[PDB]
Amino acid sequence: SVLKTVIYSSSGALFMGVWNPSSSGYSDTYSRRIADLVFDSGIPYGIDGVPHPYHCHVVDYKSDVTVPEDAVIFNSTTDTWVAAHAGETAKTYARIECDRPYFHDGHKLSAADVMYSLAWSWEWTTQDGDDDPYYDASEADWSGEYMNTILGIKLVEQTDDRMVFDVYHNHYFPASEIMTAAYVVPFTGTPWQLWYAMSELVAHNPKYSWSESSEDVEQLDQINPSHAQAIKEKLLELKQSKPIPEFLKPYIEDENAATAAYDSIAKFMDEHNHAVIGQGPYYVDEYQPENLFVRIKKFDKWTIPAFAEPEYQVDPYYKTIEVYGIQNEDTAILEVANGHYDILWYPFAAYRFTGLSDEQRANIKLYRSTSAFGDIVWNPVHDQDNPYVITVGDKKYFNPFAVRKVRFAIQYMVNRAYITQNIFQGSAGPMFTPWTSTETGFEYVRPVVDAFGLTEQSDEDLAMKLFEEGMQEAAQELAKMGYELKKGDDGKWYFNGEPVKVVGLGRVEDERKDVATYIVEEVMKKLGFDAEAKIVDRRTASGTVYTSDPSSYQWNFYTEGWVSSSNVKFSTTRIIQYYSSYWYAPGLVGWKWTPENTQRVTMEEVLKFLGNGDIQAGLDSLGLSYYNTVDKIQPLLNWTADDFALVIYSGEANGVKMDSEDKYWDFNRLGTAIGIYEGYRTFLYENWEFYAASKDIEIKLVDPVAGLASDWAIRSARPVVEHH
Ligand code: NA
Ligand code: NA
Repeated sequence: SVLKTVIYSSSGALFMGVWNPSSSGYSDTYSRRIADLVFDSGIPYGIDGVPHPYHCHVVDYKSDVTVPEDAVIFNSTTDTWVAAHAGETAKTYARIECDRPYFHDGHKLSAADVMYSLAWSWEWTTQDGDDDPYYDASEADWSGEYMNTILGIKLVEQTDDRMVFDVYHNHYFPASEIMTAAYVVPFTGTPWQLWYAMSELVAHNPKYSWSESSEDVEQLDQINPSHAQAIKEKLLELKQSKPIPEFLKPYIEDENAATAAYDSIAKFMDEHNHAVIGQGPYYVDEYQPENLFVRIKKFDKWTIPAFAEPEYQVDPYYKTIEVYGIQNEDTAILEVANGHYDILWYPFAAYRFTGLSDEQRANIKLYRSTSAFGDIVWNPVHDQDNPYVITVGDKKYFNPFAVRKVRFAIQYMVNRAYITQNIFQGSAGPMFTPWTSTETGFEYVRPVVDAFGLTEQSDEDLAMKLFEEGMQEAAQELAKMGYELKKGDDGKWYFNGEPVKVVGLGRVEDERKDVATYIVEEVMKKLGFDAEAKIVDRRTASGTVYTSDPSSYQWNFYTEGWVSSSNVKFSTTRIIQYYSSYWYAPGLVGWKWTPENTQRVTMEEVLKFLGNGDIQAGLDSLGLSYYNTVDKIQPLLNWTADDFALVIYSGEANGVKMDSEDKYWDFNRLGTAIGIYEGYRTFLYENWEFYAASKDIEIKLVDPVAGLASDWAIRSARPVVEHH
């Protein structure tokens, strides 16, 4: 049985990210779609938007429990397990039971794989001395605060088919017990021996990075055949010199079996020309980058995970799944409509599904996608000693988007109705924050949008008034430092006698090229800048914006697209992902908009703007449930989006606890009010798109907002049986 699938590709690239188990791995929807069939989560999100038991389930949950002396964390200075938090109160205790699937090379997953995974996170998030080679600045930003909430873990028991763990942590999510009890999932998708080899390769070979790509640095990629060769060499070196790391010896049943797994892993890598080993239902059989082609095959040792509920007890039918990269949308659609491929595994706008015959339409079924959206990210980079200037070698540039009021003005300059009705031909809706109109939170953060008077039509008078104030303030501060910023008689801005230049990146694959053109011609040029749209593909955009330092100043804005692969009832990541300095700020690598690097908007400043000087009037504008008085807001007045990000994501920040649902929603509202005012991202639109699949395929589990991007769809796909 063969399933033929299409992923929309660029001319040269199927993937926009890399296959690696760090937090910098699987950044993109293209790799993640495939990876979510190769790897199983312990407690995955379901199509209803909450976590569900699968490989793992919660056996016991209590709050406010003493951490015992046999619950450990990994100390990265000594590389030893220490009960560093014994005697503290843990907000959360959870006993979690796991099954033990087989990895794709053939050996069974064990508690050593789980403990390696956690040690790796504790190790690579901390710089243990100024020259620690086992450190990644991106990983620290991604995961550091998460790892700080973990007070201790204990292996209670391991049998041939079960693992039991006691977990102690400080996360309490007030609207969901399972999100509280399963905040730390004692499970992993990668065999420790392979991860050990990758860690040793990245630590000691400057050519390889978990997170970074540049001229002499490649971000580690398990599907890259060349990367796989380097990983295999390191793996076979470690098998001889140090097969079992000291810290893992307490967690290994059998040192001979652990040593033999090195050979099992190497033999798989030899057969398949890659390093991708998971414990999911499909193994990666072959990658042909020159053909934009992937083959994955059903793993004959995979079984329905022990704790799957009935809806998720699906046994993936298809023995082989072929993935074809196709670079033209119309061609992709016609190939599925004419029956040459089974699933169009990337969604397109309604207007692309036009012109099909009654027969072509009868041959397909459509599944909605309403979980994708688009925004502009600005590069606000500047020198430590100068808020408005960036030094690149011998040249100094004025960065207009380092001025808060310039970024804020653009919220009102853009005409989102024009973008949605013209560029997306009516197949998108105006969007102002990171919640789409098909998410639970939409009406909870809407009052923030109304507090700012934001509409689908532009307000160019307000935007021009804010822009001109921002530039006047900038020109005056720069004058005191000996720099001249002046509007010429030609209506253009000059900095030290030269035109202010900005470069916008759009995307060759889709309507984002037209978004970039719109921003360059109808915003940048209208504000008096020399502006240019550079149109690039996935790989270039990823490498320029996300995996290299924005200090190079080689882009000023980028047309971002984001997609959820799952329905999510309660997001804990919107503020940290989009507004905070922790994650994409603007990219994952090098300079970010941290309070150490740049001045950051505070809650008080936004409340004063929204209330025309009166704090209470500002709070009233935001529809708050708990933090709705001057007296209650007092401890939050100096918070930045980073504080809101952290209290939502980790459960606590600066001693303030997220201990009610009212507070969760207020933190999102207040976080979003800062995010709009600060204007590092200008949200534009939510996309309304469609997946297509053969009428002869039944898909039982369809995510109502993510459609076929959810691995539950292809896990649940099977031939129609009919005798009509
Ligand atoms: Na370290
Ligand atoms: Na390195």
